[PDB]
Amino acid sequence: GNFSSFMQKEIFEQPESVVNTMRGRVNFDDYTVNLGGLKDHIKEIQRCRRLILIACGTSYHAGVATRQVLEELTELPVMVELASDFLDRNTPVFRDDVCFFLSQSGETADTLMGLRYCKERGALTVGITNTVGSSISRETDCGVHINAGPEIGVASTKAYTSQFVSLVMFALMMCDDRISMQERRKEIMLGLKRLPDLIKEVLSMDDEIQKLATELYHQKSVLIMGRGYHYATCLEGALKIKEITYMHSEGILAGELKHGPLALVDKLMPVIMIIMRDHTYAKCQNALQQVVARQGRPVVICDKEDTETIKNTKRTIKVPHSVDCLQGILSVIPLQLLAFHLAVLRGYDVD
Amino acid sequence: KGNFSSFMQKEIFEQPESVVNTMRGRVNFDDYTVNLGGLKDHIKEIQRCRRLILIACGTSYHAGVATRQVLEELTELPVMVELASDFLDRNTPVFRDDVCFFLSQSGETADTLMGLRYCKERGALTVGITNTVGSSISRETDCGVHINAGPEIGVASTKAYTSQFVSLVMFALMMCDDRISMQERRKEIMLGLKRLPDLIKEVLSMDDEIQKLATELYHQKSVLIMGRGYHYATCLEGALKIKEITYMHSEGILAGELKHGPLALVDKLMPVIMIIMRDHTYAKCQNALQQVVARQGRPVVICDKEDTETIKNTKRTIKVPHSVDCLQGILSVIPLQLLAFHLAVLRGYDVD
Ligand SMILES: O=C(CO)[C@@H](O)[C@H](O)[C@H](O)COP(=O)(O)O
Ligand SMILES: O=C(CO)[C@@H](O)[C@H](O)[C@H](O)COP(=O)(O)O
Repeated sequence: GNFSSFMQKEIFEQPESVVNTMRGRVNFDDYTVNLGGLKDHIKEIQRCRRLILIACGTSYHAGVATRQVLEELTELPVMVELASDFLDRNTPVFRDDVCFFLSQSGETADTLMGLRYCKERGALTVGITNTVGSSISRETDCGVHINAGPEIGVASTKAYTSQFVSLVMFALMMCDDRISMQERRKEIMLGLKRLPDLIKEVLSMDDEIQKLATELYHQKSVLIMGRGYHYATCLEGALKIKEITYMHSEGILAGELKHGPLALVDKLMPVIMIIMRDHTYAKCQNALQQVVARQGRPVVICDKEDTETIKNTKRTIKVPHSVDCLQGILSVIPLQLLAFHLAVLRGYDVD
Repeated sequence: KGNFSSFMQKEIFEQPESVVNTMRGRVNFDDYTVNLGGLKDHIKEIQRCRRLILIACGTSYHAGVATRQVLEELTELPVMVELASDFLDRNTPVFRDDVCFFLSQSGETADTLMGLRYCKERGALTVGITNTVGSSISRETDCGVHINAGPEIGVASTKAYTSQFVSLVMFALMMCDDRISMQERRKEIMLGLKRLPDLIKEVLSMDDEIQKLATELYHQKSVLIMGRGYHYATCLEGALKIKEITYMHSEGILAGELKHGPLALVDKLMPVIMIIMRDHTYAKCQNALQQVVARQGRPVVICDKEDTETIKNTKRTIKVPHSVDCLQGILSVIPLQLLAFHLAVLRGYDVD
């Protein structure tokens, strides 16, 4: 290791781990995706009727991050479940379900108990893990190794974005026979090529993320607001800032703001809004104005080329542009960096 | 409001009557049957559907979370509960054999209404659970249930939430009325529904105890409300109540997700309310209480009044009467409704 913290290293490693996940799998010449661990099951999975993503903590947030593109490209119901809640409810599961179990370690008890429950119902089980030979990796019918390398830190960082990328790769396989989605998977794979270079462009803003931490050093709460593709971003951002900085960070769905949580907004409540260039732009802007009109001052994580938000907002963490279903990868990096720097400022052991 | 200053307070205290009104002409406690006459032109088709989708905003979404489990149990169907804004953002796949419920006090909430029109275009059977006769959601659905809570004049939903809760329970009871193996389960639930109004009066009797808890808490900036299973909705709804009218930074936390990051926020200084009721998640909840006290947290525990071990081993507890596990969520949310109110009065705001 070269850096101070394991977490810190693992964060800056992301332009390399992403490439490792796509290694011997993606091909940018002939637009083919191929996930070896699923090559014996991919046709049976393609005939299934629902996808269930079961996980705890940040591995659950990755499901949330890729729910939408999975629905769009499989045209199947996609259900994302927190493993503890899944087991408490005795969730209905059937033989034509494909159940995914996302777990970095492959040993989290609830996610594994969920695997056994699903297997007993006769569902097709799929592992998205980072630990070869782990319990979740062995006991599932098939699976994918995200290949992000070892993770020794307490907060997941590279594991999250590589869980992300692999689920997007799975989505690209599922829709490979459909004529109408040929262009759509082209633009997604172009973005997967540009991804590591653009992740490095985000790592360039460590300066601005370091000094944003010092302003929020004394603060006790921070509301992270996000829509659609970035609901996961805000949930995951809020979870890091909880876990390692011990500040009350809560992710809030932007569309739910007017239904109650808006009350929390005043001049003294710091807000981080994720307003990016996708189909929900106008609605994210309505959420901004609702916050401003309540006298809040939001640090907006926005697009680099979004002129009417860079000038119109005091603090902006400008992020490079990618295709809508990949932006979640880029826009979460500033928040995992902010979680690290606040932890340092308060004099805590990130590891 | 006869004696009350607040509409919200009046409406919370109205809940022993509004629950009766919700069940009037639907639950028969003389022969223990359930019928929702607003559905009878579609009930055959609904009974043959292959998935329920609940679509709503805010506390109406919470009413969905609060009833997801008994709906899965009694229907044996997948039940997916969706926040309406995010439902539209994703173009969620919907099919002709889906039954889509639209939970809305007002019956006009824009996202919930657009979710309705989206589901119709795809051929799903649509059902309105509203508190407003002749509203858009009531008119545009194929069938409906009016929850009969009465006008809600407060800004925060109280009686409507719990009426929506009972409504969805009634629907669940109806869906399993032909299963021999479930007759005792549903007789249990209906006995619970019949006792429920008096058990709310007993909860409302702790208005004093809840007042004095608010005096100890109202200076605080944050409070974590933790709970599991049936009471996950209780903690999300209580967290939204405390946000909406007190402006305190409350947040609902799934008890089973504590050990995955949120537990690091717990110490001597962070207020915590845990929900520990006598149901199948008891041991899992106690585990959650052990790791909160192990990190120096001194939580207020909402619990069963005859749970002698939680009452003795914790200083401040709110002692709630026991009912059926799938109804308990009605009793355990009320103290949080009242706390939100007394917490807000102490600070001094115009609750309505
Ligand atoms: O990493 C974090 C938070 O930074 C945890 O929330 C884990 O994501 C969770 O404990 C599941 O762990 P795995 O099941 O993925 O090993
Ligand atoms: O009352 C509250 C919170 O106490 C609101 O969150 C409403 O539940 C929401 O705005 C949806 O309203 P309806 O669609 O239920 O009318």
